[PDB]
Amino acid sequence: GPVGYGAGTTGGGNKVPVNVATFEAMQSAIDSYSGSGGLVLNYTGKFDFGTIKDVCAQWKLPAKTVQIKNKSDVTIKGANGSAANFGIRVVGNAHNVIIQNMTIGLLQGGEDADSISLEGNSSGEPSKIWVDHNTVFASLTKCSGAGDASFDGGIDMKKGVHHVTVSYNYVYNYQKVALNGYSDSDTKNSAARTTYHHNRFENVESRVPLQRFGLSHIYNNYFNNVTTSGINVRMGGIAKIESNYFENIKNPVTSRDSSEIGYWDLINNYVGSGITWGTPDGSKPYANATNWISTKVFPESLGYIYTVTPAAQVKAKVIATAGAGKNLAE
Repeated sequence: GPVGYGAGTTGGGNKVPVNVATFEAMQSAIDSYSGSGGLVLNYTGKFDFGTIKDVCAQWKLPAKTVQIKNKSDVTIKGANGSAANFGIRVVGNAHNVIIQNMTIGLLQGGEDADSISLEGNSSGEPSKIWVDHNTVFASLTKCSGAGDASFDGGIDMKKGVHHVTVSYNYVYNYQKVALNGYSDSDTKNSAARTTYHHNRFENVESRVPLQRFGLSHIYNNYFNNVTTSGINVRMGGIAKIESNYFENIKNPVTSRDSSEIGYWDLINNYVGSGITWGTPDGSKPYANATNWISTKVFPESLGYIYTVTPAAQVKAKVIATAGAGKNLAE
């Protein structure tokens, strides 16, 4: 089961899985679903990524995105060996959702190419979400004419999504990994309570995660080849950053580019070789955790039980367990 703020999430539970071979079949099954009681989707499609001969063709094309909107008690689970060239969106009054064992790569849509997106709106805010053992990848290439958006977000949430565990995911060859709060005006995101643990972040650029407002617990994650910035805490957000494994990373723990800074509680982090630091371009206030000193104590009890992997062992543990196709190993 899920550990952290997403604890108790069961999704569709023990319901007999509905086999869905395609993007369209998955959507149809969601559309037909009453909205509560339980739905389990077994995704069996095997997208061949070799069919994409030009990484820069993607941003120009419309997005392919499955929507779970105002529906609850849903499991989306990739079968072993399954692969998707479509993203997933959970929006509005939608609760108790599991997204697990999906391999999501090289999505169409550019700025609209969101891999896993959780979003509150005027109808409500998603809660009790478990994003677990997924593999998410794209390209670091900056395509001609695409602006800043050859691809979009990896594992994102905004507008007050709360009580979420993001665990054992593998995100690689990806520019913008994880958004948490979409802008400095996203004040509803003060309700965000997110646990990021045992994730593998490798050959990525930034937003690992980008946190605006709320509280987070970021523990037992492995960072390698993160080239712009790592954990970016902003807008009064506080992150408990515990027993992670950092190496070959620029600005691993920082606060930058918001009108107001965010804070961190640092304990037992493994700091390896290849740590670099930089000063952000602009006028806004910033902070770099150059000496790994805490800027705020985590203001409240987490309210859950968790087992920490010894920090030095995190690299090996995460490599062994993170991502899809790992039989959900922990």
